[PDB]
Amino acid sequence: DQICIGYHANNSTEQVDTIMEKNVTVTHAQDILEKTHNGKLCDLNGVKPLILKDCSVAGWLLGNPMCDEFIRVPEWSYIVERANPANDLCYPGSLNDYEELKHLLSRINHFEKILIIPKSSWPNHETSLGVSAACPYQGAPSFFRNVVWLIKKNDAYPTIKISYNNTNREDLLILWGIHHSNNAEEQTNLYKNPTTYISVGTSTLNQRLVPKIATRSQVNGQRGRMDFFWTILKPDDAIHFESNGNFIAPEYAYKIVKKGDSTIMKSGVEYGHCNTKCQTPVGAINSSMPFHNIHPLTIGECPKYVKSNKLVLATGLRNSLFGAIAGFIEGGWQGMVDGWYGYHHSNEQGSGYAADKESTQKAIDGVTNKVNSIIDKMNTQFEAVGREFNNLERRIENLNKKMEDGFLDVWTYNAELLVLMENERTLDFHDSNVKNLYDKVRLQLRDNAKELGNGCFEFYHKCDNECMESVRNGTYDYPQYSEEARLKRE
Amino acid sequence: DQICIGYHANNSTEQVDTIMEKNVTVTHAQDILEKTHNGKLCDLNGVKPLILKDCSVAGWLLGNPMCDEFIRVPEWSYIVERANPANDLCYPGSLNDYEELKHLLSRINHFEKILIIPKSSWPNHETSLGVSAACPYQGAPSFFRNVVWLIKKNDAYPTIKISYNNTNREDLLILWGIHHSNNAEEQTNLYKNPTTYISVGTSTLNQRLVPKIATRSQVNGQRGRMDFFWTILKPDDAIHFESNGNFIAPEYAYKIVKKGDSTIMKSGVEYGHCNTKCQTPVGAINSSMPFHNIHPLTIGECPKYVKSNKLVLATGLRNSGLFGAIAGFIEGGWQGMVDGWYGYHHSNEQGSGYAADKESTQKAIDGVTNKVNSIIDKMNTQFEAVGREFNNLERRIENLNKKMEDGFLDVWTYNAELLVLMENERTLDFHDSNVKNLYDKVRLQLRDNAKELGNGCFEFYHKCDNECMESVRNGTYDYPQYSEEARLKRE
Amino acid sequence: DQICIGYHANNSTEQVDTIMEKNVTVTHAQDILEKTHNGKLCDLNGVKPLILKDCSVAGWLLGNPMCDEFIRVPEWSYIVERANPANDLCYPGSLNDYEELKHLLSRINHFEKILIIPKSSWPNHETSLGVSAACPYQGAPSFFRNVVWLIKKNDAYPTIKISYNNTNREDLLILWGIHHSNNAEEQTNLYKNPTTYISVGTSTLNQRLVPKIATRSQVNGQRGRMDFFWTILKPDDAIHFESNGNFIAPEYAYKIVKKGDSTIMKSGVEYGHCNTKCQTPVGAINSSMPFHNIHPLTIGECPKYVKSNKLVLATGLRNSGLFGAIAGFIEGGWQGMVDGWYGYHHSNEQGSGYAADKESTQKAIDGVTNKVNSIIDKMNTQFEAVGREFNNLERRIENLNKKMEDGFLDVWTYNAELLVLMENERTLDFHDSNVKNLYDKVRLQLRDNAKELGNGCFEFYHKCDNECMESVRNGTYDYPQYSEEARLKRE
Ligand SMILES: CC(=O)N[C@@H]1[C@@H](O[C@@H]2O[C@@H](C)[C@@H](O)[C@@H](O)[C@@H]2O)[C@H](O[C@@H]2O[C@H](CO)[C@H](O)[C@H](O[C@]3(C(=O)O)C[C@H](O)[C@@H](NC(C)=O)[C@H]([C@H](O)[C@H](O)CO)O3)[C@H]2O)[C@@H](CO)O[C@H]1O
Ligand SMILES: CC(=O)N[C@@H]1[C@@H](O[C@@H]2O[C@@H](C)[C@@H](O)[C@@H](O)[C@@H]2O)[C@H](O[C@@H]2O[C@H](CO)[C@H](O)[C@H](O[C@]3(C(=O)O)C[C@H](O)[C@@H](NC(C)=O)[C@H]([C@H](O)[C@H](O)CO)O3)[C@H]2O)[C@@H](CO)O[C@H]1O
Ligand SMILES: CC(=O)N[C@@H]1[C@@H](O[C@@H]2O[C@@H](C)[C@@H](O)[C@@H](O)[C@@H]2O)[C@H](O[C@@H]2O[C@H](CO)[C@H](O)[C@H](O[C@]3(C(=O)O)C[C@H](O)[C@@H](NC(C)=O)[C@H]([C@H](O)[C@H](O)CO)O3)[C@H]2O)[C@@H](CO)O[C@H]1O
Ligand SMILES: *[C@@H]1O[C@H](CO)[C@@H](O[C@@H]2O[C@H](CO)[C@@H](O)[C@H](O)[C@H]2NC(C)=O)[C@H](O)[C@H]1NC(C)=O
Ligand SMILES: *[C@@H]1O[C@H](CO)[C@@H](O[C@@H]2O[C@H](CO)[C@@H](O)[C@H](O)[C@H]2NC(C)=O)[C@H](O)[C@H]1NC(C)=O
Ligand SMILES: *[C@@H]1O[C@H](CO)[C@@H](O[C@@H]2O[C@H](CO)[C@@H](O)[C@H](O)[C@H]2NC(C)=O)[C@H](O)[C@H]1NC(C)=O
Ligand SMILES: *[C@@H]1O[C@H](CO)[C@@H](O)[C@H](O)[C@H]1NC(C)=O
Ligand SMILES: *[C@@H]1O[C@H](CO)[C@@H](O)[C@H](O)[C@H]1NC(C)=O
Ligand SMILES: *[C@@H]1O[C@H](CO)[C@@H](O)[C@H](O)[C@H]1NC(C)=O
Ligand SMILES: *[C@@H]1O[C@H](CO)[C@@H](O)[C@H](O)[C@H]1NC(C)=O
Ligand SMILES: *[C@@H]1O[C@H](CO)[C@@H](O)[C@H](O)[C@H]1NC(C)=O
Ligand SMILES: *[C@@H]1O[C@H](CO)[C@@H](O)[C@H](O)[C@H]1NC(C)=O
Ligand SMILES: *[C@@H]1O[C@H](CO)[C@@H](O)[C@H](O)[C@H]1NC(C)=O
Repeated sequence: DQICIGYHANNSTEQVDTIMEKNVTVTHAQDILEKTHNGKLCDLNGVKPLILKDCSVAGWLLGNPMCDEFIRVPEWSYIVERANPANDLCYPGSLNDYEELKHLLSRINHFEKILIIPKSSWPNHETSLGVSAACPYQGAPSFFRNVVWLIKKNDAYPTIKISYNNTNREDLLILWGIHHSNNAEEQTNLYKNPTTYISVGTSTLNQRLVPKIATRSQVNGQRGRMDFFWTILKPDDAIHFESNGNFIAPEYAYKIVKKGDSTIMKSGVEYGHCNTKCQTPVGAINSSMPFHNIHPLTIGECPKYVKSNKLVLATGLRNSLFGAIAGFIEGGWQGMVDGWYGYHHSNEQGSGYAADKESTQKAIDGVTNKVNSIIDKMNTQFEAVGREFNNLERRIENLNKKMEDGFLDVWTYNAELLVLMENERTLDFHDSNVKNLYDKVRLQLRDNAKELGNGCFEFYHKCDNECMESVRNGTYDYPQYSEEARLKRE
Repeated sequence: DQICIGYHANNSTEQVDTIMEKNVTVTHAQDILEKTHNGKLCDLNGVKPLILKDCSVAGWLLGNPMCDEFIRVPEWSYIVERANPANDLCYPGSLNDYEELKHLLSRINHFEKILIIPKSSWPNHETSLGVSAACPYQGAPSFFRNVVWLIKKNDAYPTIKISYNNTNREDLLILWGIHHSNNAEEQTNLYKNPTTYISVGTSTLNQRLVPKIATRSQVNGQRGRMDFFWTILKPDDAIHFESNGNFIAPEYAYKIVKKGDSTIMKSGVEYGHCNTKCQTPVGAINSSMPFHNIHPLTIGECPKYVKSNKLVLATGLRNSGLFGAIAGFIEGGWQGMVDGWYGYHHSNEQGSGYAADKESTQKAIDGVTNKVNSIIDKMNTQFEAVGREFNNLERRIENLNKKMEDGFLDVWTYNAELLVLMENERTLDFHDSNVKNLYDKVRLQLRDNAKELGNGCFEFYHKCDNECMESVRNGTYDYPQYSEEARLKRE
Repeated sequence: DQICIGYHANNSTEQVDTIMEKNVTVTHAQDILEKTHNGKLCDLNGVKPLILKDCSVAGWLLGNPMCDEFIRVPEWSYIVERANPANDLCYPGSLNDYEELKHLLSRINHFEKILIIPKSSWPNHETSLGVSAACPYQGAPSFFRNVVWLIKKNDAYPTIKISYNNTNREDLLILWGIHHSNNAEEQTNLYKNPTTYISVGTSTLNQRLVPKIATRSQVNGQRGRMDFFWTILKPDDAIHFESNGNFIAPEYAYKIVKKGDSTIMKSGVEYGHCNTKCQTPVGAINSSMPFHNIHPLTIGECPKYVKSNKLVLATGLRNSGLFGAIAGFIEGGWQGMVDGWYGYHHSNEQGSGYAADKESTQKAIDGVTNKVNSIIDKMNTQFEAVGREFNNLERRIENLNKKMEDGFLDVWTYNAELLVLMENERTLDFHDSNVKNLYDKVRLQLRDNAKELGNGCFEFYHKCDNECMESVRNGTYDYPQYSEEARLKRE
């Protein structure tokens, strides 16, 4: 002789945060943040990266004799470099526009080394005495591999005139250099002429260099210096050289065969023989969630980065404002396993739990729609990129550093605020549905039943399981049971 | 004998989107996105722009013999330049700090050309014979028109000392240059002196230049090069020149008569003899909408730019919820309902007809109207993109500039879309509650004198004419006077 | 017989704004925007700042004879410098990499000046004739105090070879310079040799300089120029000099003893004897509010800067979707009620008095405060502006810097105003729901023993005293015990 309505409860212990409350327990939830990595360096889509162990970019390109296992390299997906490489320019000096060169290296996937000037093209100079103790090889003085140090022969240094014509179909990378001597006497011992120069000219290049003879402090046990330069040669251009002395000549060059997407990564983790689709300087990520907090700089197809600790979305009602879930209904039911809103009946034939599948489905579609919307709306988000600056560009370096942290905080704020508000609306949405269900039954049985305070109703007239289906379907005939009602209400 | 409550509906098919639902049909809506353009270039508030057809900025300042239609130029509003101009420095070379000069040129709206150093000032050098085949004019050798190339006369090149003292009350722009020779023999053929120099000095400038002699590849048929420099002279300063050879001397200069706001646009569209108030590289914009999606770079008064495809607001009821009235115990709207969003249908014995609830429609009208205005005002301040240029060796800075401007357009696009989704959700429920409140207001006044059907209508126990049913819509329904009569019929 | 329902009211006149409506009057509201400053410069945390009165950073480091008040300085917290320092570089010239030096100075809190090259280490050269009328001192020619201008003694200028080794366990700052003559004749008078050079070399430095001789315009009273350079010498490193003319030798250097956080401020305000925790160029702020609108650039712990004019958070309900309770079906509030926000008034035969409801006012107060704290917590991290300087030929980079920090301020301003406007709308709803939810509880329990009247209160046909009728606030009522006589009470 009773019909009652309620909601479904379970053993869940998930907890979400709203604007006005924290640690609220819900029946069903799913996390959307990734916090784990494998702690290794692994292949990107089946292509091994290029790992420069203890060499800088300059040491590899100029051919530092100490680390020369990189004489020939296959294709690479990205470049890995340590924080402070040990083997760099061995003879003290510098490389002009070092940072601008490394920006070019981030868009190249393959190099090919070719020989452009054989050593036989220096008949009137000495090509075998350019060794130095600052660049040792197996305990003996040596020098760089891709360049030649020319000194006088038979007490003379005739002027040099040479040219190269690019006949390939790709661009070339060329490097040369100049030497700064110590004193006037040392200048004549190496190159006979007392005043020297170097001039280089292409279709867009025009240069002249003069040595600086002065006194400097010892670096690696030497007081001399060497400066290096580079350029890109077009497929049908030519380059011309001319010098009197202090010249470091090119021997080998690089062809740019494949152009693509890559990065230079600073890390110290070991190679681990894997395959993956997302890589970070601290490890690899394998997940399908839309957010992660591992590291700001990544390569590949990755989830977006936020500086958060947790991000949980609620997909169920409050576990056990229209005042229905908390009030008029003390708590949920464990017996109603199937649905989310349902009925409980008390009858002479028996009792049981029944669920309203129609209203249950409407809620599932409504919330699943919302969840897929949050993933979509955050598709476009700031992606960090690495840039480098030298010691006299501190102003620009600071400007770059603040711009990237500025966007990181904006998107972290947006993600955290969005989760908080949608966790609140979901809980109100579930509450409203149960309130509307209560009214639907109430309007049908206008006077044939009385309210019992809680969700239950007690019937004036006697009925069996049949008209239980009538009320829940809405097919309750008020005039049919109009009699047997006034008699009870005596 | 019977009264009922309902809401207004029509035949519109406009659709909007909320956070929880998509393709929801509404009675009324509003669009806030502009997606059309003229496809032409027009005057900005009545000032014609300056079109450099196949001529670069450098080819216009230094007078390239081909770009001779720009000798005299009136006032302009903005400058239009093609992507890859054909006519540029004809003789091979470069212009120092080209990008910084273009940044300065974006704040100037008029110029005037004056003759600072007449050609009679050089009586011991050859003013003619400075032509070349790299700069042709009507099939004959020529040279830049705003500078002069000086060559030896009578096998001698005396040293030059000259000065100019600004007295025009406005700033001046001056250009000069140096020539690099091919070989040693060429140097003596033209200038007669083996070693040369150029020195220029002002209150803030101290410069010395030396030619470089080397072998270079052919460009435009010539292996020589020419480099040019520029400076700005304050209203009462002076400039001093001294040279031994290889000197390209100034002849004309520009006065900065007018200053203001301008820009340089890269486009290929054609002039349309029209007028406008907003201009984009792809066309002009006529609209009053808050947002647009034509192009990120604009000039003039313009709506804000977003990278979206549709933005529709909702200002009406859902057409055929949280408060369970619009689609709950009220099944649907009334087609015959006009003159009001919410109202009552009356069906007494004297007659039957519809009616409208005044002062319930009006509050909803005022409520939604203020919501729209607040959204427009809150988005007045938005990031505006501006063009900048960098050379081949500034790739790191150029990359940094591009990422900054794309980052801000992503943020503001996210803000605009989120606001529209949320306010649409509130508006739908705002209409839902107002119907529910009206339904409850009648139920309390009526009390037990009527029996509620359960569909949104009430059936009167006591017979009541249009006068007392008008009193229900007054809210002056007098329960006691009809209370006793309804009793007897109740049984 | 009567027990009505109502809500608390007072005489407040605070106003808040929502999305739907502006100037809503509420009982209690907070303010979270600070708008006052003292207008003086104070000590940051008990450390007085360094105030350069009429000098520049260059004038202080290279001792300008006028700026002799700053010969020895104590530890500072930040540096104050006027807009256009009058005393700067008495002898016309320039300082190389000026802006990069100032950026380095922003992370230093203390210097110590030491002597490295005594005057006695210059025999065979003249050390007392290097004075000029451009640096006047007490109306008699003088020169910078940290460098020496060397002139020929007898009629010769022997070459110089000097070296210094850093053995101080701390980094050093060293300055030197070169002099550009006016004429060949003037060159021989000061230094006998006609062709000169300067060579400087460290572990990471390799430089060579040559004078430029030309005619220039008069700045101050002189046509000569001087160029100065600087470097940082790491511990256990040496610097080597060599020249034969036009050399401005170092005499004093600065040690870097304390590193930390500092800044350089462009202000014209005056020093007042006070200490603070936040400092702006306009004044000092002393408050606990979350936001402020004084100035973008600050130092110390400070509220976040926004560009708004008013940020008021509503905390109490309005004073005399929308659940119909507060403004409808309950006309106005109660002035007499003071104990809580919501409560029950009663009128028994014995007397009439107001009462209060706990567990309801408690949850409303608990809810509102949690919302306020979460707003403040969510704004913990926000963009903070820093100062940077660029010279005259870096206009593109300077414009880029301005647009970036302007864009971030508009983004964070938008978030603050949007967050407030939405929570104001939600809060006024929250009180409305509580009023109606209470009304359901009382109506539900008195199912038929009471006759609802529609004004918010119930009339019991039945009679019982304060022990029972008031016993309904506790939530305990026995329907059966009073059902019989209520049923027997019929007409
Ligand atoms: C105290 C003293 O004078 N000692 C002499 C040695 O010089 C000392 O040791 C070297 C390592 C430096 O630290 C010196 O500063 C120091 O005083 C001297 O060794 C030779 O000194 C000369 C000085 O100019 C030079 O450094 C020599 O360098 C070589 C080298 O690297 O070993 C020799 C190479 O063959 C040569 N390569 C050529 C010719 O292409 C170069 C070249 O000389 C310079 O690099 C040019 O800049 O490097 C160094 O060996 C010793 C003689 O063996 O005599 C000691 O009395
Ligand atoms: C050597 C050969 O096979 N051909 C000779 C011509 O040179 C060839 O054609 C020219 C266009 C270039 O491509 C050369 O590289 C090529 O070998 C030669 O023509 C003259 O060549 C000289 C080379 O220096 C020079 O280019 C002359 O060009 C002019 C010019 O630009 O038009 C002539 C002008 O009158 C002169 N102007 C002044 C102020 O004197 C300029 C100027 O001297 C230079 O630009 C300075 O850098 O040069 C070109 O006519 C031909 C005649 O000698 O002989 C062919 O055998
Ligand atoms: C009309 C005329 O010719 N007047 C001569 C004076 O020059 C005039 O006034 C000076 C201030 C300048 O404005 C000149 O451009 C102007 O014509 C001349 O005064 C001296 O002129 C010389 C050369 O032009 C030089 O500036 C002198 O400057 C001094 C100074 O400041 O007083 C003199 C110092 O002793 C000297 N210091 C050293 C270390 O030598 C420097 C000087 O600048 C150095 O030579 C470095 O450049 O400063 C200036 O007094 C006057 C001399 O008798 O003759 C007038 O006929
Ligand atoms: C580099 O080699 C190219 C390629 O052969 C040469 O330029 C050629 O010049 C000849 C002369 O008429 C012509 O075949 C073409 O103008 C060029 N060749 C091609 C295939 O286009 C020249 O030797 C060098 N070019 C430069 C610019 O130095
Ligand atoms: C440019 O000429 C003007 C006008 O002669 C110079 O300005 C001053 O003019 C007054 C007026 O007689 C005189 O004191 C001098 O002729 C000038 N004095 C000064 C201090 O400049 C100006 O000198 C000239 N420009 C320069 C820098 O030489
Ligand atoms: C500055 O002087 C110090 C102390 O004399 C020098 O350091 C010594 O250098 C020599 C030669 O390299 C070594 O044998 C000593 O062991 C060093 N002593 C110490 C305490 O480091 C230093 O080299 C000098 N500076 C320079 C760059 O010449
Ligand atoms: C929420 O619950 C977790 C789990 O114990 C706890 O660590 C955290 O402090 C709680 N937060 C609050 C505000 O109680
Ligand atoms: C990623 O994780 C999934 C789930 O365990 C697994 O099936 C897949 O093999 C993993 N891929 C890699 C490359 O580790
Ligand atoms: C909404 O309507 C658009 C346009 O008619 C259609 O392309 C889209 O698939 C619809 N979305 C859904 C969820 O039906
Ligand atoms: C711009 O649009 C309006 C209508 O929006 C139209 O009346 C007007 O003629 C158009 N052209 C100009 C120049 O305003
Ligand atoms: C309706 O109410 C108004 C009071 O606002 C009154 O003036 C008017 O006479 C009423 N109409 C009828 C028919 O009673
Ligand atoms: C709200 O009231 C203030 C106080 O007088 C007034 O300045 C402001 O204009 C009012 N705003 C509106 C929208 O009425
Ligand atoms: C700021 O104001 C408070 C409260 O009036 C006061 O106690 C405090 O001393 C003030 N701070 C300073 C630095 O004067």
